[PDB]
Amino acid sequence: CTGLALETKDGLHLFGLNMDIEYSFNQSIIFIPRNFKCVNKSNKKELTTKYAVLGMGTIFDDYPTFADGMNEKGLGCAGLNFPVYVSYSKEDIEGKTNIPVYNFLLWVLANFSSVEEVKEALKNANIVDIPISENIPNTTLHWMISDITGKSIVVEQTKEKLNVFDNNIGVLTNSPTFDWHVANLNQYVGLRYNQVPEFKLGDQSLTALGQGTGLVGLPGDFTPASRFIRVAFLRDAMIKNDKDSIDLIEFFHILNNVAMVRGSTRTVEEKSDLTQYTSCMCLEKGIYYYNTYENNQINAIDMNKENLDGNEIKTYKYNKTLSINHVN
Amino acid sequence: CTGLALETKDGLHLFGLNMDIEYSFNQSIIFIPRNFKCVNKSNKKELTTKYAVLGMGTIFDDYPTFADGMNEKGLGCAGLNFPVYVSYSKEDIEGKTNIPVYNFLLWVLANFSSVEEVKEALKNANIVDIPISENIPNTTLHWMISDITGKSIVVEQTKEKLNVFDNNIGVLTNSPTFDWHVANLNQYVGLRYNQVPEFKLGDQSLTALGQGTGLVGLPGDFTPASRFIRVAFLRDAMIKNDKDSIDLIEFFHILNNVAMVRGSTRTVEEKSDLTQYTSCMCLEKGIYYYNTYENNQINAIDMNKENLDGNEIKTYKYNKTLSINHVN
Amino acid sequence: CTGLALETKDGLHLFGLNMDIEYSFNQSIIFIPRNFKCVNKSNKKELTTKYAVLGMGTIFDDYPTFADGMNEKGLGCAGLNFPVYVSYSKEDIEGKTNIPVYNFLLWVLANFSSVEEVKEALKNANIVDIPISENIPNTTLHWMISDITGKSIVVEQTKEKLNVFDNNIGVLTNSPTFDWHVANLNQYVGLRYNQVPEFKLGDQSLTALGQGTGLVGLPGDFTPASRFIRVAFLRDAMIKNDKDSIDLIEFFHILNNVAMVRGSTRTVEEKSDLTQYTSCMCLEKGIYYYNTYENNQINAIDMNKENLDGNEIKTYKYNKTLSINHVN
Amino acid sequence: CTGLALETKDGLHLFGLNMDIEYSFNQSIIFIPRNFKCVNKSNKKELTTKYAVLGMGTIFDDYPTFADGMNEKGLGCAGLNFPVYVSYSKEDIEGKTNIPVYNFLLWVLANFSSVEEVKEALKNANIVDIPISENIPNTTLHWMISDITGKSIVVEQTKEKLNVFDNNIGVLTNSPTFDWHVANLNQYVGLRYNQVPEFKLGDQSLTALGQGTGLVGLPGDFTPASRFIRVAFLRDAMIKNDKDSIDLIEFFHILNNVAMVRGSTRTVEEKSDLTQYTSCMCLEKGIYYYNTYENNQINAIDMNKENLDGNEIKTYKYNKTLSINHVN
Repeated sequence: CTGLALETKDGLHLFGLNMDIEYSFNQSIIFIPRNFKCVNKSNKKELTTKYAVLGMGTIFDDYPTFADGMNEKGLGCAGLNFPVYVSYSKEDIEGKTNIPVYNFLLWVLANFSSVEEVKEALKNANIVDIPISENIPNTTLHWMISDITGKSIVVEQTKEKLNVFDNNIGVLTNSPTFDWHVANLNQYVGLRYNQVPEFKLGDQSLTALGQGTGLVGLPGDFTPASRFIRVAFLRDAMIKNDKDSIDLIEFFHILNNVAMVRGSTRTVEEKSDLTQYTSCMCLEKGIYYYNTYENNQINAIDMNKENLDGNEIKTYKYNKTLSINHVN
Repeated sequence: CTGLALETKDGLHLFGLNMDIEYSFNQSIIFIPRNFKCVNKSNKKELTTKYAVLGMGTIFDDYPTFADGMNEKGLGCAGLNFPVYVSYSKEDIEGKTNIPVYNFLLWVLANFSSVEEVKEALKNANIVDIPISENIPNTTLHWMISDITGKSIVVEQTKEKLNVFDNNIGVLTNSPTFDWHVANLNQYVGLRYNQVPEFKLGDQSLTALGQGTGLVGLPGDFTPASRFIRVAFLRDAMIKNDKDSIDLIEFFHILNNVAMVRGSTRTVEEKSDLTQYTSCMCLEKGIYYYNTYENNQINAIDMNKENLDGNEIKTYKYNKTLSINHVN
Repeated sequence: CTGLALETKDGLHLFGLNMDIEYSFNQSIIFIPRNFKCVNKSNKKELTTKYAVLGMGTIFDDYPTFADGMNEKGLGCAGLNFPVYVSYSKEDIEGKTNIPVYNFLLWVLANFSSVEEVKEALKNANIVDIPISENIPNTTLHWMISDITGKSIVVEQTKEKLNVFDNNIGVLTNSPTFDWHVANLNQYVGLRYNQVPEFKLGDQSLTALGQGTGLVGLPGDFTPASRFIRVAFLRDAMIKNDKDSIDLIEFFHILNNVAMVRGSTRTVEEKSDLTQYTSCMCLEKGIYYYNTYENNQINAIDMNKENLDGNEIKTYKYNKTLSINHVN
Repeated sequence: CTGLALETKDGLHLFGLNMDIEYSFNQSIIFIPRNFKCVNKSNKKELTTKYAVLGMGTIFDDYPTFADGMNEKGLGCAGLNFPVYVSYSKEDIEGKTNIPVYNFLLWVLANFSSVEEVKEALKNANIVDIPISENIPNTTLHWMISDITGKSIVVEQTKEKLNVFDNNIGVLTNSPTFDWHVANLNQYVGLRYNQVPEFKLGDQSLTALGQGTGLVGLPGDFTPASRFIRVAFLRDAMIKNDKDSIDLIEFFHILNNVAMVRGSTRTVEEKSDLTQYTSCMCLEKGIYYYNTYENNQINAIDMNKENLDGNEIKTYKYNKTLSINHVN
């Protein structure tokens, strides 16, 4: 997966991700009104939302769980794969706020209005490997959290501790740890967005064959480290050169560059890993935008079109039917 | 620019390109019925279409010129930038079929029903640097031509001759010459679409950090050579692994990977080179599909919805208004 | 700099480095007998060697300091540049063994017979930024230590603590931290030492143009991370495929691949960074082998040809005069 | 193989190559006086030298054949592998100067005093696939020829014709064709020899981790194309920055960077491809310098120490015994 935070020319804050996986997880878009009692029938535990929530997820026995989402206050959160380097506790740790892996997304969005509130709450938190149901194990995750201040954080639990990083890059992918990727960025200080039209190689004149010679050296594969580098620099270039032009579609242009394509990222089980969907949350507006591998048209669900004091969880069907404008 | 030919699971042939440029060229989609007299008011020359034509282009003084297009017989043609290595004659060459650069697209689509017909006609052809108007110079181009047989050719005029290559790769970009790119493909025989999960480095166990380790080495920049490699291999992987799943959207997924993003491909004049539009012609069906940098929704113009024996050139406005599905 | 540990076919252990710098540091090879009182006239501190020492260094006011060296017990140590991530204490830390940066090399070799002894001693150690003379500041260093057991460690002081890593890779370069490079190795699990002679790209047959197609993707520049990857894999390939052939010259073949070449690694002060010298210590034999940028012939200083109970420090002039065998 | 031509600070011209192969070819250094009748006992053909010759080769039934060599006039020639793209005639072509593949080296050095003379002679030449003995087939070769003027040419026979290229790069490797590599150089116009110390990534400061950030993007593998790029740029940097320092050892520093290392370039027959030897001919002086994988000390054979009007071919044994300077 690849997460991205981007500010538009109008001062609006976009946040979302490419969700890159080789299967459907039975997903739908899910809306939860404020003051709603989410009931986990498995362990008879409950969570009452303080804030209305909207995001992509799945419902297990009437209990909502999210992959990524936002709330009415303009807080966004997304979970991304984090293999090898993650470490969850086997059981609750006495004295800590213990949050089961699958519930972390909802725990953030239901409870807190800002990155600052989340940061404070995470100081004494611990992520625990208790699953939603014993036959549905948790996956290995880390999270990116972002809000209307334009600040983002990265949350990674290692065996050492629950790390909370300020994210000044605007991006997240997968393993290794976040500090590893930040240090990796230093390898690419030689990249240039500006054309290099020629090079005098002594008695041989060299000429650029086309645009783009300044970025030769940028990695083109789909591994987490390469995707991180590409999005970090594509984002930086757009902000440097085109701050006053940034709008919703630009978010998709950036992520499309690191989206997986059917056939070329094959798992050991011979399945194609794809960018299943790409979400873009407009935090100020409470609009969850998304498209899918099958249907590239952007769909918009606006939580403000719902009754935020409603008494039902609402869902919207994941759109996988290509939407074409028939001009004539 | 990046051209692509791809066959769908239903045996339909798609052909089109990313048109990558730093400006608008006043483009519209243009339809010309069959038996239509295209009149060039500049030199009082004419061309009467044998076949109905549909494509992207511009009209100068009522005379249509195309960047890319198709005809009613399922023949497609696209022009792509070809700097440095191109050579056009300064004037007509006695004994040859002389075709002005700007008119080549229309000359192909108006006259011929197939790649095979085109190939024969090009044996004695010469591309001449006579412009549409003395103040509108020609640009440096090469062309990809493809039809319902699934065969594609590449047309490149050098100082040596007018080269016509069989294109077994399914792709075209820009300079160097086509044979150069074909030889460049050999550098990448070590690429693997299948995950490499681990490597035993003597006393150190190495583990894949995420999917995609088989393609490490794929170039990630936006130069013509790198784009050619990426599309060639993305296309090959999809055909190898997912032949029976290939549909219209897959064409866009492939090209999106090599699409330029605002800000990061800056010209010496400090303009951003972008993928302005992406066309996809369904050759059997006479449908010209396209989207744009501004509006990613696919738009469809179907020439068969027109009177092919009509008496007017028809145009359709280039769509740059983002089209969103408002779900709720 | 690039450090390397390698075992020969005869079970001998080689350890040394490319010393990559843009200037001379007034170096000579320095031999110190055992039970010798090294006197620092600056601070009137002393160090009496337990073991005889041989290595490359410089003498300040009769006090020896080393860049790299070995002792009579078969322990080797080398210091390599470690900018940005290093942190030394400003003064002694109460309760710790405090070792001034410049003295660390000698402190290791003078005192300890093995990696195991060193590891124990470092548990309560701290590296302090006290210079040899107030006008000769310390440099930013980390160290590799290795012995006749074939075990190697890496010593890095950060602001967090004095880290001691087991080094199962057999190599060290410069920043980032050692764990960063170990994680970076995972990016390259797709590398193959075995030729890939062909690739069937659908209707296009691709053929290897020469040997080496399996390693396409290996980085070719001279940065610390790239040098680390190259040496790690060159070393691994040689052990995997040619364990029973490894001899002294192989050590130089590996390091030559990452050696800097005059002209192409230019500093901001417009000086060429070069591999000034390459050392190779045969730990069991007490032989310090080295060559230089100017003279590539390997020179051997054997500490066992000296009186290990001698009463003088001895030096040997750094050889920069190309040595040619005139055959006829 | 990798060929290199380089001029020293004293205006002397060096020319030679890394000979990269997975086996011994029974080589020795061979000297032939002038006016010497070389007799091929196989076909009873002869060649009388006009000029004295010195180089690496093998003698079949008293007939000398060379891999690389020089003559008394300061002309040098080397043969390098050229698979796939080479085409030799099956028999003599009427009206041409027909030169058997294996004899080309000697034909150049025995007959001609300069590149200019060679160029003229090649206008009507054809390389023929007639072997030295029916059980010793020719190999696929192209050649680099260079002289005391500092001019170099590349000779490649394709099915189209015998191509003679001016070589303004100073280097040669293997396939593809020479013009292909020249065009490939254009991909690397973005390389910089000068350090890039930092990059401001918006709210993240990026810092160079070590020297060499300007060359990130340089390919590090051992394929012909990658070796060509590396040597071309290493050579260019040294001439640009250090023209007045270039001496004999610099030639070896450049080639060492592209030398194959045992274990990591494995053939399909599971043999290690190595840089067997590296030659460096000082053209003005008639000195053939070389070292080997086993013995890195440079050995010098000076043809001017021989009687150039002698009556015997003379040989010198290929030195594979590591030569060490025992300092103490």
